[PDB]
Amino acid sequence: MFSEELIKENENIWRRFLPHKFLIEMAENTIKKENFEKWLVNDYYFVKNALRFMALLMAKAPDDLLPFFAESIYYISKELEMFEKKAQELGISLNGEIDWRAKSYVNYLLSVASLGSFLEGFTALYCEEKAYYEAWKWVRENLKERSPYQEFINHWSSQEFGEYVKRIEKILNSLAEKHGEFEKERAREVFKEVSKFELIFWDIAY
Amino acid sequence: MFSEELIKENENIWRRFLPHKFLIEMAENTIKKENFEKWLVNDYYFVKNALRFMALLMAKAPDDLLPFFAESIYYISKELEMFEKKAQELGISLNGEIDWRAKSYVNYLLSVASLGSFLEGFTALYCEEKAYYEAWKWVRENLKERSPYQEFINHWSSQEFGEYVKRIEKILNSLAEKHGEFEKERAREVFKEVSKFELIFWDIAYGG
Amino acid sequence: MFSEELIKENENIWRRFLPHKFLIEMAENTIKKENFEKWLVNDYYFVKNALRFMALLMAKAPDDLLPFFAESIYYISKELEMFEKKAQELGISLNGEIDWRAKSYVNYLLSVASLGSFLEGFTALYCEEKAYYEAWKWVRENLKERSPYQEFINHWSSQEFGEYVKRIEKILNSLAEKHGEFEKERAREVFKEVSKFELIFWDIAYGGE
Amino acid sequence: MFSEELIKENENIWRRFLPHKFLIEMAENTIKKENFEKWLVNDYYFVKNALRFMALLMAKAPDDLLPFFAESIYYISKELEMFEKKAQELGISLNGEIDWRAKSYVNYLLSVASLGSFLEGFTALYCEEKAYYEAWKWVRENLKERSPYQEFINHWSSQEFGEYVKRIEKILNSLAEKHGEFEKERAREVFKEVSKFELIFWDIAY
Ligand SMILES: Cc1ncc(COP(=O)(O)O)c(N)n1
Repeated sequence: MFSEELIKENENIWRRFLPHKFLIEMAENTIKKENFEKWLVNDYYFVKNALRFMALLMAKAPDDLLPFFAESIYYISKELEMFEKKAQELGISLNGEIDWRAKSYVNYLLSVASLGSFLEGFTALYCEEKAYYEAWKWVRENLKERSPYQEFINHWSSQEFGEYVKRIEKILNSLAEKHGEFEKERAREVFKEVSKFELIFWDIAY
Repeated sequence: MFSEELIKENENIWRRFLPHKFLIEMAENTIKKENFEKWLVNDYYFVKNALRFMALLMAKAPDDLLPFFAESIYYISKELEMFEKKAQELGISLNGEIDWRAKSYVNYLLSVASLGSFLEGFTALYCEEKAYYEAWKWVRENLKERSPYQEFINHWSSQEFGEYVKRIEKILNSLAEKHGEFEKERAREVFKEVSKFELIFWDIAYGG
Repeated sequence: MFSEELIKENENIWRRFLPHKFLIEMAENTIKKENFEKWLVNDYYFVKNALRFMALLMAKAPDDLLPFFAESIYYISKELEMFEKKAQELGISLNGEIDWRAKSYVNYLLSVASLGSFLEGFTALYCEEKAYYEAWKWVRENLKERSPYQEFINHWSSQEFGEYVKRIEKILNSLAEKHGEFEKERAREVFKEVSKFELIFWDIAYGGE
Repeated sequence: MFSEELIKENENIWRRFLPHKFLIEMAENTIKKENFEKWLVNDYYFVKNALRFMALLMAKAPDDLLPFFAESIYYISKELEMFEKKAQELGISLNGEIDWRAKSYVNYLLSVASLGSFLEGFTALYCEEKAYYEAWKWVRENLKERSPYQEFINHWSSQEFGEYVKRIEKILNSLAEKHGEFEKERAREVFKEVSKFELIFWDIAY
């Protein structure tokens, strides 16, 4: 099972954001304002490009995955609304300055979808989604008080998002099955890289 | 208004499918099961790739259009279920051999979305959606009795799809306004080429 | 050996253009001016886009192939001048209407290069180059007398072009050996489809009948 | 004239690398071997990808620009040999770890060629080439003694490279002329972005 494998050889990296400083704070609501606001504007920018990334994947996707991508893009597209509501909730501007670490991650994703194989691309989608599910699972299971950000915690840790993640995992495993060792390694490498980007992204807040 | 200039200039091509023989038979219920089947199999293929085309445009689209694309692709994807459900009811396979004209049209849209400007791609989208809205509207306006294919007639001629087309139209006209002659002429040419594809597609039903 | 496999399973289609009506006429010099002109205008369009197709592959290619693609694109781009020279000498225009079969072949290649795997793309490249190498080689070998289009016959049948084809073959075979059968089948399909396009392209010269 | 306009709105960014600390050390022969080696490994990676960037542009290029792209890609590909021989001589490995700012500049370029318009992409080509032409031309106009890296200084400050830049500039100016103010400003933004990337790349060496 490709998915299990990907997680193992990178458990080392994942262990670093499970939990990360930002999540510990989130859970114990020690987490400061200036920090959340920074994460918000940057992740908002990521989500927008993650939608372009998904749309590029859909264009190269097998016929039988088309319904999946259309539903998934529409589903992920709602996250935008969430970010723009919580921004009119905090009187904060999203059209602000974007951190370099974020553009780096965005551009890497776009390049993979554009020039990489479909496996590498779907592999990156699994990584990124499964990374937020776990990180946010941790925040949920380790929550103390009330977080003025419960909406975000409720979305990425929800059974619904977990089902979405499981659906991706199942598709990924089937794809990998019919692919050789060479192509798998390329995808393994993409997963490693996206794992690093996930870890680095959390530092943007500070 | 760019959308109207596009329509005016390709009027003689559009008049050819408004109505096309296939539409006359749909409206008079004289359509042979054999011809519908061929159109169904080939159009299903087209719909699948039209979604890929849209996904390609989405990735190159301006930030303010991302919501429109996510919604439109989700909306258009429902057509797949419509085709599949209708195929179960008729015991028809959608895995058949695809006509050269269909593959040609598909590969052209894909190339436009991949290598062309966003204006060219969005213009192709408008042409292809507006074309079906007009074609199926004609069918609903001339339908003699209720058709065994009413589901398709209703979907492409509905107020909902009409609003979708209008939404595309508004965006297209705004985009065109901030572009120059050179770029517009490229789009005009794409609109012309897609128009011929739309006209030629109707003939697939009578292939073989 | 993937390359030989590809050829073996499509030998029926290739036989149809080895030789095709157009090649027999080139070889016997029975080729009418009008037929050559139509082929010229359309192949010139194909070559331009074949360059774009190769550039798309280059962008997706492994580091160790960058030099090959740089050299090949430069080499193949020379063909443009070859078409342009010949067109000047014949007082013929290359700005005319392009045949539907040609656009269809071009658009398929660009779709494979953009949305397909690198393997499928490179397989399409091999097929297209290998097809022309064989066709023009047939022409050089059945040429009764010297042709007014010797330039084209020589370029595609030359030892230099054959080396270029052999170089693509060696790269392809080696790329295939590290892929599975699912992905190989995808490429097999592309090779078949490109083969049909090659066979059909020759008919363009007689279009407008 | 588009080119002049691009250079004038980013003039303050350009002055930071005209000269940058790296160029000053190159000119005064005070540059340390560790810093040159890092720049070499990282730029080699950039050159390989710049080639993929150029090929992507070629795929979208107007018919009358195909000759130019074929020649330019061939011309620029020679740089790989230049880097490879220097690395042979220094007993240095090119297969090392590449800085993130480099991969980021690379991925930004790939995204622009993939998803952007042809003008945006060609505006990026001009910026990147023109930036090295001026950077290396500065080093040359300020050289104290003949440098051990004189070969790099000469290739990018050469008449041949300058003619290559001028050829790009002329094509860019014609293109911009037939484009309406909207896609122009889009390209202006890209120029600004590549400018910033050119400036950051010089820091990699340290
Ligand atoms: C960081 C950087 N920016 C620009 C260039 C020049 O481009 P080229 O070697 O591709 O002509 C370069 N070599 N490195």
